[PDB]
Amino acid sequence: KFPRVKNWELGSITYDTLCAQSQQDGPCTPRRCLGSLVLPRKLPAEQLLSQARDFINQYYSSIKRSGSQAHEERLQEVEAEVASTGTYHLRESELVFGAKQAWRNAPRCVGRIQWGKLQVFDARDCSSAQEMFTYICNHIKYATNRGNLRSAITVFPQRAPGRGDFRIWNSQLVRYAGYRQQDGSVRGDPANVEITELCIQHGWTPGNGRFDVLPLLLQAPDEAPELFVLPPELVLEVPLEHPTLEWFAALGLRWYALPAVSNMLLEIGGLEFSAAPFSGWYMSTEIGTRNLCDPHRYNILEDVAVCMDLDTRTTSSLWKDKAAVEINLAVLHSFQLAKVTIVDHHAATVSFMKHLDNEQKARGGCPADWAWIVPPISGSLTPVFHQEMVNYILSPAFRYQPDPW
Amino acid sequence: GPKFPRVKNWELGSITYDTLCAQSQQDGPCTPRRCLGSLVLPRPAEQLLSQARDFINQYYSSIKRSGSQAHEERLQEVEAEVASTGTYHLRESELVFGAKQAWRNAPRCVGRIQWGKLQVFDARDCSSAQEMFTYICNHIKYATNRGNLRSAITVFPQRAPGRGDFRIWNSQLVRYAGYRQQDGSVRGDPANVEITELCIQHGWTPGNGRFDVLPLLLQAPDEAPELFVLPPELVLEVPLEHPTLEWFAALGLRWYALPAVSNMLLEIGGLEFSAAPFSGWYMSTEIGTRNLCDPHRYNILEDVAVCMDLDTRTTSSLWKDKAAVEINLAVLHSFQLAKVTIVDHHAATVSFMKHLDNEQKARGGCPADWAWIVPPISGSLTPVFHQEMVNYILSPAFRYQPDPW
Ligand code: HEM
Ligand code: HEM
Ligand SMILES: Cc1cc(N)nc(COC[C@@H](CN)OCc2cc(C)cc(N)n2)c1
Ligand SMILES: Cc1cc(N)nc(COC[C@@H](CN)OCc2cc(C)cc(N)n2)c1
Ligand SMILES: C[C@H](O)[C@H](O)[C@H]1CNc2nc(N)[nH]c(=O)c2N1
Ligand SMILES: C[C@H](O)[C@H](O)[C@H]1CNc2nc(N)[nH]c(=O)c2N1
Ligand SMILES: [Zn+2]
Repeated sequence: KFPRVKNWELGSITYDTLCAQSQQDGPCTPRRCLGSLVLPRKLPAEQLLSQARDFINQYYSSIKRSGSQAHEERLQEVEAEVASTGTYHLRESELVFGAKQAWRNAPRCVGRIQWGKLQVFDARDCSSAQEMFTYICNHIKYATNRGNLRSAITVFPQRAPGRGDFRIWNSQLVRYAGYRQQDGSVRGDPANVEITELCIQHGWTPGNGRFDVLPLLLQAPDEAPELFVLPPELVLEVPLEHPTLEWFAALGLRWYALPAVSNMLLEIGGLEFSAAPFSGWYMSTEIGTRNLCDPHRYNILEDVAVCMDLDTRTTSSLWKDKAAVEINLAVLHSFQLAKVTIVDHHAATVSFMKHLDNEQKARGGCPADWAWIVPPISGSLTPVFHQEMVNYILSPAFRYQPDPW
Repeated sequence: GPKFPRVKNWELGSITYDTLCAQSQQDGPCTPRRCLGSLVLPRPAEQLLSQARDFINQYYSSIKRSGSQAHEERLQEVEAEVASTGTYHLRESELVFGAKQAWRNAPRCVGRIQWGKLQVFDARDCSSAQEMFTYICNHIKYATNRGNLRSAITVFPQRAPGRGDFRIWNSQLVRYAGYRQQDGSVRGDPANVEITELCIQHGWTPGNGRFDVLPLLLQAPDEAPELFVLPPELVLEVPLEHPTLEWFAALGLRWYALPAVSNMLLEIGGLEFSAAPFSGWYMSTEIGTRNLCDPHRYNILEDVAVCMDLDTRTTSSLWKDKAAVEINLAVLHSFQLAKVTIVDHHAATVSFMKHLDNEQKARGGCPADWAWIVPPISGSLTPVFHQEMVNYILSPAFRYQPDPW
C-alpha cells in the first residue's frame, strides 16, 4: 500500500510511490517505530550483479538511452567482469551520476534542492596517504573558493575483497580539537576528544586553544594512518560578531566555512567507496544552535545569557531561547559580512519544500527524515514542520560505517 | 546485546533497552521498507474476550494479585458476562486504573510525569444530553479550580451493541469560533470553521469576535446532538500581556485556561468509551507557538514582528524566531500573573526525562512519539531532542475516532 502524505498547513495530499523502489530495510517494524534512532542497530556475486544491473539501468534511463546498444553492451561488460573477478568498475560518467543520486537520495539532507550541482573529483587512481592528502587539499581549495562555496565530492578507490579500506579517520575534513582536562572538563569541541587523542598519539603536537584545527589522519589500505596538517590558508574561518551586541565579539567565537563529511561510505551499484568526502555550505542552525549551544558541545548559552543580563534562575524567563536566537543571528551576520555562503533555516526549509514538489513530479516521492529536516530551533515556524514525510532507503546511498580504529 | 530496541541519549551518552514494546498487541503504520512516524493520522466475539482477559491481567498485576483466586474469579465473571451478553462492564476501580493507564500509554503526551494524579469521574450512569452537560460543567469546575488546575477525566457510558454512541461533537470543551468571511479569510480560529458552522446549523446565534467561546454539541444515544452554551463564568480565560513590551496588551489577545480534549475514544479491555473528555493544563508552546503562530491558526507572527519593528522582508533577520519567543514569553508571564497553572517547554521536557527514567525502572520502557514530544520552538535546547524514543501502541489507549457527522 502506498502512503498518503499530508501537508497540514496547506491541506494538500500526495501519494509516495517512490518507496516501492526501496530494496533495503530501515529500522522500523509494525510493532514499533525506530525513526528517531540516529544509527542503525546492525552497524555473493548474484546480489552484487543485481545491484550493478539496477544501477546501470538507472544510469541509461537518466541519459534517455534506455535499451540502446550502448546500454546492452555496458550490462554485458559489468556481467563479464563480475563473473570473472567478483567485482567491477564504474565509468567516470556513471560515478558522477551515482554520486549526485546518493545526495539526492539522502533522507536527512535539507539542502537537496542543489543535488544536480555537485562537482565530482574522481580520485580512484590514488595509491597512498600522501596522494589522498593532495586530493583533499584541492577539494578544500575548490569547494571554499574564497567564500563562494561550491558543493563537491572526492571519491577515493573503492573497497576490494582482498584488502583494507582507504579511510579518512576524521569525521569532517575541518574539525576543532577537544582536549580532555585532568578535572574531567573539555577545552575545545567535546565531540572531538577521541580523534584529538588519536592525532596526538600518532605524533601531532597539540595546541591548547578552544578552536585548534585538527590535522588529518589518512589511511591507505593495511597501513597505519598518516598525519597531515592542513595549511592554515586552506581553512577559511569566520570570526563571530553580533550586529548590535558589541560584547559578543569579545567572546572569541569563530567557526569554519566548510562543512565536509569524511567518515561516510558511498554505495553505488553495489560498489562501496569508504573514503569519499563531500561538502556543501552550512545552514546557520548547525553552527548557531547545535555546535555552539548543545550541552555536550561548546555549550555557550549560559555565557551569552549572562552577557545579555537575562534572568538565568528560571526556565520560564526563556533565557535559553532568547540567547539562542541572538547566537544564530550572530552566525548569519558574521558569515554575510565575511562574504561566506550560508543559508538560514527559513530559506533552507522553503527551498526543501520546493524540492519535495520537484521530486513528487520527477519520481513520485522523496525520502525524508522529519526529525532531521526540521531545524533544531523554531521548528513549527518553518513549513517542513507541517509536512508529513516518508523515510526509506534508496540506492545510490551515503551510509554510516564503523570507525577504522 | 539484548534483542530489544537499543535507545541512546546523545547528550549524556547513556543507553537503555526497551522491553515494554514486547507488550504491544497493536501494529503501528511503519514497516521495514518505510517509516511513517511523521504521519499525524495513519490510516467482536473472542476478540473482545482476549482484550478483556489481558486488561484484567494488567489490573491484577497492578494491585499485585496475579494468579490469585480473586483474579481467576474476575476472569470467569468477565467471560460469563460476555458469554451471555456479548459485552461486559468494568468495576469502578478497574475504570480508574484503565483511565490512568490510557494516559500513561499516550506516546504523544509530554505531561505523563503526572499520570498517577488523575481524577476519574465515573459518569456511566448518564442517560441524556442534558445530564452530559451537567457532568461536563462539573468537570470544568473541578478541573479549573479557579486557576489551580487539576487533571481530570469524565467517563460516559461505553459503546453498546445496536444502540447509538454518546458523543461530544466539539474537539475540545473550550474552543474559539472561526467565522468564514466574504473575502475568504477567517475571523477567530480557522481550526474551528467546521464545528462553528455545525453549531449555527443546529441553531446557535453566532457572535463575530476573534475569541468567541463555542457552545457544546452533545449527543446522547440515537438522538440528534443538542446545543449547550457554557456559562461564561465557568470558562476561565487569561488576557495576554508582555512583561516589558507595553503595547502587547493592546493586541487584545487571550487564551482559555483549560485544555480539555473531548473527541477521543478511550479504549479499555476492548470496551469503547466514545465520550470520555479529559483535561490537564497547558504547556506554553501549545498556545504561544502553535495556536497563535501557526500560519493556518491565528497566524499573528507578522503583526507582532511589525510592532517589534523587525525586518519582516528577509528571512535572515530571524524576525519570526524573535517574535515567537516574545509571544511565548507573554503567554507564560500572563498565566503567571493571572495565577493559572501553565508549564514552559523547558520545565515540561525536563519532567518528561524524569518520567522516562521512572518508566524504564517500572516497566522497562516508555512509548513516545519524538516529533510530538519535542517542542515546536527551541527543540534542541530541551533535553528530549537528544533522546531516542520508541513509539508503539499499548492498551488501554486514547484513540482517534471518526467525526460523528
Ligand atoms: C549545499 C548545501 C547543503 C546544505 C545547506 C545541507 C544541509 C544539510 C543539513 C543541515 C544536514 C543535517 C546535518 C546535521 O545536523 O549534522 C545535512 C545532512 C546531510 N547532507 Fe546535506 N546539505 C548540503 C549539501 C550536501 C552535499 C553536497 C551532500 C553530499 C553530496 C550532502 C549530503 C548530506 C548527507 C549524507 C547528510 C546526512 C549526514 C548524516 O546522516 O549524518 N549534503 N545536510
Ligand atoms: C497535566 C498536564 C498535561 C500537559 C502539560 C500535557 C501536555 C501535552 C501536550 C503538549 C500534548 C501535545 C498537544 C498537541 O500538540 O496537540 C499532549 C498530548 C496528549 N496528552 Fe497530554 N498533557 C497533560 C495532561 C494530559 C491528560 C490529563 C491526559 C489524559 C488523561 C493527556 C493525554 C494526552 C493525549 C491522549 C495526547 C495526544 C492527543 C493527540 O494525539 O492528538 N494529557 N499532552
Ligand atoms: C554536506 C553537509 C552540509 C551541511 N550544511 N552540513 C552537513 C552536516 O555534517 C555533519 C553530519 C555529517 N554526518 O554529522 C551528523 C552526525 C552523525 C552522527 C552519527 C553523529 C553526529 N554527532 N553527527 C553536511
Ligand atoms: C489534556 C491535554 C493537555 C494539554 N496540555 N494539551 C492538550 C492538547 O490536545 C490537543 C490535541 C487533541 N487531539 O491536538 C491534536 C489535534 C486535534 C484536532 C481535532 C485538530 C488538530 N489540529 N490537532 C491536551
Ligand atoms: C535522538 C534524535 O533523533 C537526535 O537528537 C537527532 C534529532 N534530529 C537531528 N537533526 C539534525 N539535523 N541533526 C541531528 O544531529 C539530529 N539529531
Ligand atoms: C507533519 C507532522 O507530523 C505534524 O506537523 C506534527 C509534528 N509534531 C507535532 N507535535 C505536537 N505536539 N503537536 C502537533 O500537532 C504536531 N504536529
Ligand atoms: Zn518508523
